[PDB]
Formats: sequence, structure tokens, C-alpha cells
Amino acid sequence: PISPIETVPVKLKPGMDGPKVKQWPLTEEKIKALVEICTEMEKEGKISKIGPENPYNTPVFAIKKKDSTKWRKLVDFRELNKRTQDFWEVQLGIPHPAGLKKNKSVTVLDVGDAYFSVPLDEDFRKYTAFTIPSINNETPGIRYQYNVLPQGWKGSPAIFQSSMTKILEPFRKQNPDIVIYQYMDDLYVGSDLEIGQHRTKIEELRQHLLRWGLTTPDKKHQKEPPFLWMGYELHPDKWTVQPIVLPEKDSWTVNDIQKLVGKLNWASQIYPGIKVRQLCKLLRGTKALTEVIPLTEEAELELAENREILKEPVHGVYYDPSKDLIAEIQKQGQGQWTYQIYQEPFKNLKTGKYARMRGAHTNDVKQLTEAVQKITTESIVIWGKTPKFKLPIQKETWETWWTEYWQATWIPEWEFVNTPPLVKLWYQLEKEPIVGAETFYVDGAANRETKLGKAGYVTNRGRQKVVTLTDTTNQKTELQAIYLALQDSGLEVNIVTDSQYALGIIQAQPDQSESELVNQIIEQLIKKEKVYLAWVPAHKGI
Amino acid sequence: IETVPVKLKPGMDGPKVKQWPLTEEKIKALVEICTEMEKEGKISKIGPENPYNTPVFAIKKKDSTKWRKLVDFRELNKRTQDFPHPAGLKKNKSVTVLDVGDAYFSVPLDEDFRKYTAFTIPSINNETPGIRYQYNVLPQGWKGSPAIFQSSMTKILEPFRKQNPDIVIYQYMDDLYVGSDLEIGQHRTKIEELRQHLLRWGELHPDKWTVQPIVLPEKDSWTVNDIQKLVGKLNWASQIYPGIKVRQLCKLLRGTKALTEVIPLTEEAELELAENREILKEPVHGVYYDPSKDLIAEIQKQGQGQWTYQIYQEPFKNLKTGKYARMRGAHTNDVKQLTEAVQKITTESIVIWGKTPKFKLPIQKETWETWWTEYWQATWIPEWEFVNTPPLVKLWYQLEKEPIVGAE
Ligand SMILES: Cc1ccnc2c1NC(=O)c1cccnc1N2C1CC1
Repeated sequence: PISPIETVPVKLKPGMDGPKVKQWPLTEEKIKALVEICTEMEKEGKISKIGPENPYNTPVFAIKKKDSTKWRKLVDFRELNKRTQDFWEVQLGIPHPAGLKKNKSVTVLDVGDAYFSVPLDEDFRKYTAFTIPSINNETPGIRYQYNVLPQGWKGSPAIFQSSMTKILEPFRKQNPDIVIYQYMDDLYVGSDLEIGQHRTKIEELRQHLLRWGLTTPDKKHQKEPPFLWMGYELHPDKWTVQPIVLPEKDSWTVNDIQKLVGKLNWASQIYPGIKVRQLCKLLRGTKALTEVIPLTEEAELELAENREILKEPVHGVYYDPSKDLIAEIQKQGQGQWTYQIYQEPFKNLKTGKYARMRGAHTNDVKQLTEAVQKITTESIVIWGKTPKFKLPIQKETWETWWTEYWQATWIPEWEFVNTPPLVKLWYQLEKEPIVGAETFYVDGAANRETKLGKAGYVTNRGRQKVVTLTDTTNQKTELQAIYLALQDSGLEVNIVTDSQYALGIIQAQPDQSESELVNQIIEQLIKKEKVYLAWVPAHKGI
Repeated sequence: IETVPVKLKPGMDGPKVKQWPLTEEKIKALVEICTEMEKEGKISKIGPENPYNTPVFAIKKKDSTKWRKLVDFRELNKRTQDFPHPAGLKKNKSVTVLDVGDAYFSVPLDEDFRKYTAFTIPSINNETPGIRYQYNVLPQGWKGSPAIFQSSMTKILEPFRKQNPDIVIYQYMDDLYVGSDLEIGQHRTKIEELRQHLLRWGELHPDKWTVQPIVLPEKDSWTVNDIQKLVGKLNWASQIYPGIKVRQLCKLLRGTKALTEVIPLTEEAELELAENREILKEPVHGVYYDPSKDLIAEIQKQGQGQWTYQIYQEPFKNLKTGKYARMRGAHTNDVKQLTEAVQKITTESIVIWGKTPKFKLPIQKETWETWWTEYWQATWIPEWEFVNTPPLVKLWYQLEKEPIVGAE
């Protein structure tokens, strides 16, 4: 059943030419078969014999399709695909489950080998040439070519897709209240019509395609809800999450653990609470991928406590456009955030978590911020809109922080939710010097090459110290200086430094960094009651 | 009409830029707009055989409540082959901008170049495949467009030109800048006249843009800190004016004394300072625009709704500098202010050098990417990079002067 649809012009990449690869030798069994199979689609008009005026060739194979001790074929276009032009979005991103709306019914039609229903650009066909050898390479091979979109070829989907989209426009319009989703060779149709109506329509549709030689399976040979959408299990009115099965195991190999933490990490998105910390520790030093690792007891408790989480399956709802979108956030730890999106409290649409690699230097609020952002993007992609937010941060806190931060930042319409732990400013450098406080003039220098440094200070109150450092660096010395100063200061301190990095802290006032040293200071700062940090040009008289 | 052939700079290939996700409302708007343009044959749905793409999106201008379709041909423009700016409106007493993008849609576009204008309306949640279009006429926002339509354009205007040589008319893409020193009465009226003149075929204030000097603080009594701060600033600032000196001052700063401690100035320092205040009374010498080099714009957030910027071609050699206060209403959102700011500064760049600056923005790419479009209101889109404001450059310009009272 071929189709009467205009072919999409297809041409090879810039200045390249058709495939020219040799045909493997075949058994009496692998040749007999392909001769039969090909003679089939041959009569079907799918392929056509070609003479020696075609210098191209693709390697044909023969594998006996499992669950059928019968033979089937397949061609290797790897080369052709290399030489074929590109097309646009062969998959502009998959619609996510939280973005759908409930329907009374959702049928799914396997257009199937509709790929072979769509006619290939007459001109291009020549490149699809392939050969069926003969026993003793006596008589030449029987040559063919595709007159229709071939399985495995680059342009196939793209073309099939658009073709489809065309064939579907008219029906779509006649039936606006119906929803079709074209994906691969599967046609997802849903509606809010009463069943009988729905049924009739699918039939109406089914016949529509059919008018285009587009054969699809009847109501007695379709697939039925739930529908497994990579990850989720889908029912016209709701979706679910598996649950996931953790293989209870004997010995654990590195590779195994990895694959494990993977599945696990994937899950934390839905089941926050999941933890893979100690499990991750089992990789440290791992010499080979197949070496077995003694699962530490800490690892047992964790791996265990996870199976439990993955017991309770997960139910979710679909998107109701009639309702606002609410996104709530939680800080599970330093750098970790959880969020859930729902319309009706507890009726979750979507959820997830994020681990924030401290990186150079951040602060919780900033991170909070980045979360929102990410979230906001996700939302839009799915709902074409952004969620009103519920955040564990007070408005005062936020206002204090952003109006003064050096970088431009923003949080869409949001509302504080008093769900501890709230994000707060761990500290704040005074805007001006502290009257009646020690003043520490700090300095630290290190020989770049020998890595020998000295850190120290002296105060207006006469106090002084100094330290010799081995295997250090300058930035470190500098900081160190500041560190000591904080160390020996007392609840109120004024610290003056010519450090470039100190200029950084002043400006970003980070509450976390990759540098253990910095962190050391961060902690110290938090401890102080009031700190005033000042910077002065280096090597000047000061 | 007979269409002029447009080609890409040799070696270049068409744009293949991914469409950013759009909010529902926009997508709708766009669809609407596009189905219409299609009827009118301006654009035509394309297939997949075409692999090129450019981002699109909608916006609304202040005083506009009708959704306008904007495209980002930046990439394309860069790849499109090449083919005059007066210094008058620079001085004009007033300038009015006009949107003449509508013209282009009259002129057809060379067929072989249409492919490259491919753009894609997205679908929420990827429910449906994208809706691929392509232009059949001159695209607004494209560089080739004001180019090709140059002729007709000039004609159309000559009568207004010739009967009013006391008026400057500058075109930069979809807009036309009309300047005159004629008081508002005659300006506005003459502009509307001009509109009619155009319709027939089918306020800015240039000088009140003076660079502000860097005024230094003055105290009755200075403290250790005050000085240290002042010194720090000066020392840095000496990369612009080498005339500045800071030794006398640094002298008083020798000795481990409390920041709050008060220090009286040595007559020597007092001069030193006085002397620097002088050097700072005027923009550094030797700074001349170089058409052959890129114009750069940095912006520093100053908090409180304030922002400072400097346009320059070589670091420290600022052609222009300025401060910007948030528009009434953006009382809570930086991006809004920041985008607004961007638009204003680009404008002047245009007015002045008839050229868009490359922006160095104090925001994280993601933040910017996610919301700029939301508050954009200009047919053009400048180039940008994301940065980390040095603490110092920020303190320095914070020091710029302001009117004693303002504008009343
Ligand atoms: C996999 C998939 C992708 C996009 N949409 C859908 C589906 N499948 C469904 O089973 C489904 C379930 C609920 C709502 N829409 C759904 N459908 C819509 C088509 C009826």
C-alpha cells in the first residue's frame, strides 16, 4: 500500500557522492531468504531492480527476527547517512507528562511500516542501491533500490513526520476537539468525547490515513492504556511512576555500582529523600570496572533505606489549564534543593532536585535564585508559562540581599512560605568601620617559586602575630592573614587588606566556596558579630 | 519586482540557531500573526529539507498593546554580505524615532536567499512539531532590508528633505531618527507631517547627554578609612589620568592606626588632592572614535535602582559615560531595568555613531536569556557577553557628578 504524496526533495551533503561499499559473502540460507523477502517488496512496488548504470551500493544483511524462526532483512546505510544532507528537528524535545491534560480516552495507532508507504525523492533513489550476491559469485548479484522511504536512513523520520503532519492537517481541523501526537511510528490520539464518539472518530481517522495508502492497525490490534512513556506509565486521566526495582545482590562490581547510582540519581527527582553518598564512596580508587567492592555497612543501610523509598509507587496528575501553577522549593542541604509543582496542594504535576557544585564562590540566596530560574525555564517549556513561587526565604532577606548584590538578579512573582529551614544571610560585612573595635592590618606574601610564605598582622591596639608557611602560595598567604586576624580578633573587628581576593569577598560576600581555606574564613565571619573589611592598594605607604 | 540577488559572505553557511522556548501567550500571538502574513504571501511554510533556523519571538512597545513579531537575525546578519551616518542629530535639540519596518514587506526577496530566513514557531511542551516558515519578502530586522529598500526610501523622503534641510533624517534598520532644533511645537507638528508624507506612500534630546565628571568627596575632618578609600579610588583612577598622584595622602596613612581615627591633612596632601580634583574636572584627552573598531559598552549595577555605564573602544578611553535610574515601575526587578538600560544606551550609540555597541552585562547568561525578551522593545538586538564587574570600576563611577537640583 504505497501513498500518493509529493516527495520531499532530498540531496547529499555538499559535493559528496553516493555510497560505494562491497557486499559481504552469504550462506546458502542467508541468500535464499533475501531473494524471497526482496521478491516480496519487489512486487509490492517498494523496491525496483536496477542495472549497472548505478555505481553505488549499500551492504545488505539477513537476521532471523527473534520469536520467528523465519528470516527478515536489514540494510546498512551508515555510509549513505554520512553523505546525506541534514534536516531540522528530528526530535525537538519530547513532551513531558506533567505537561499533558487529562482525557477521557487515548488510543494509540501503530502506523508501523508507514515508512514504506511514503515515496522517496525519485532522483535520490539511486543512492539506495544494494546487492544480493549469488552462491559462488558466479552469476552477478541481483540489484535493487528503494522507491520508498527506507528503514534506517537518515531522512526517513523527518520526511515521514512532516508528510504525516500534512496528511493530518485537514482531519485536525475537522476535529479540533481531538488531540493527536505524532511520535516515531506511533500516533497518540486522545479526547474528551464519550467513548462511542471517540471510537467512531479514531475509525474516521484510521480511514483517513488509509486513503493515503496509509495502512494502520484496526481496533482489534492496537495498544492500550497505560502507556509507558519512557519513565512514566500513562493513563488518560493520570500517570504513575513504575516503581523501580533494585537488584538485591551478592558481589558488587564498580560498573555495577555506577549503573546503580545512575538509576538512583534518576529517581531522587521523583523520590527526594534518596541518598547515594556512601554508595558513591565505594568508587574512590576503583582500579578496574569489573573489580568487586566490599559494600560498607554504611552502604548497606543506605542501599537498604533506598529500596524502601522505591516501594511506594508514585501517582501524579495531568495539567489543568484552568488553574494557576504553584512551585514550592526546599533546601535539602547546602547546595541541594527540592521542588515540587502542583495546582491543587499535594496533587503533584512534577518534582525534582538539584545538587549545586559550590564552584568558585556562591551563597545560598544566589543558589535559591538559580533554582527558581531553572524551574522557571522548565515550566515554560512545558506549560508555556511560569509558576507563582512559594519560597523558604523572607522578603526582608531577599530585599536586603538583591538590592545590594553586584550582579543583576530577579525572582518572578513569589511568596514566602515559612517552611524551615529558611535561607538566610549567614553574615554581612559592615558598610563602614566599627567604632571601638580592634583594627587588624594584615598582610601575607609568598615566594612563588619556592612556595615559602609569611602571614600576619598588627593591630592599632598593639597586638601582633606572624606565621611562616611551607608549600603555600600567595593567594593562600593573603587569605591566611585575614584568617588569623579573624581568629584572634573577637566579636567585633576591622580588617584592612590589600588582597585582590578580599575585594572579591567584600563584593560577593560568599557563604560557600571550593576553597577549604576560604570556607574556613567564611565560618569565622559567620562567628563574628560585626566585621568591617577594607581594602587598600598594595605596595603603597599604607 | 525584479529582485536584487543577495548572497552570504563567501564560505559562510546559513544560520542554524535553536528556537528558545516561548510563553504560551507569545506562541499564540505569533501563530496568529504568521497565519495572516502567510495569507498575505509574505511568508510560506517550509519543509524539513530546509535545515536552517533563526529564533523568533514577540513583544509589545510601550504605548502599544498589539503584539509585534520580532526575529533575531543577528547571526544571519553576520553572515550576510555587505554592500551613511551624519553627526548632526548628535547635536540636535530633539530627535524622534519612527518605525518604518512596514516598508520592507513590500519588496520581494531573492528566491535563493529565502531558505536562509527560515524560522520556527515552537509548540508548548513539544505537543506538536514546530511550524516552519520562511520569508518571501524583505524581513524586518534583517540588515539586507534597509539596504535593498534604500532607493525607494531615499525617493520617498527627498521632498521632505529638500523642503526642510533644517531637519536630519537618519535610518538604522526598522527605525528612522528625525532631529530638529525647532521647538517642540514645530518639531512634533513637522514630524506628524512627515508621517503623513510616508503614509501617503503606503522625544529624545541629544545634547542633554553630557559625560559627568568624577567628583570627589569633601569632609571637614577625614578619617583613616575615608582616606584609604579615597586613595584606593584615586590609585586605580590613575589608569585614566596619569596626572593623579597619591603619595602625600598615602603618607598620612603610614602607621597602624584605627580606621575611625581622625587625621588632619598636611598642607602638602591638601594640594595633592586639590590638584587631582582639577585633573578630574575634565574627560581625558586623546580620545577619538575609530569607525574601524568595535564600540564597547560596560554596565555596572549600583543598587538602589542605579546603574552606571561607559562606552569605549579601548579600556579607560571612554568615548562616553553615564548613570541610569530605573524607570518608574521596575521598583523590584533588575532585568527589566537592565534591558531598559540596554535599549537606551544602544540608542545613543546609534544616534551618535550610528552603530550598536557590544554589551558586557553584569548578569548570569541564564538569567538574561530567560527574561530579556519579556521587556524588550526595539526592532534591533545588540551583541552581548556576560561578566563579573570588578569591584573597583564600580566604586569609581559611583563617584560621577549629578545636577545640584536636577531638571525642573
Ligand atoms: C505519549 C504521549 C505524548 C503526548 N500526548 C499524549 C501521549 N500519550 C498519552 O497516553 C496521553 C495521556 C494523557 C493525556 N494525553 C496523552 N496523549 C495525548 C495524545 C492524546
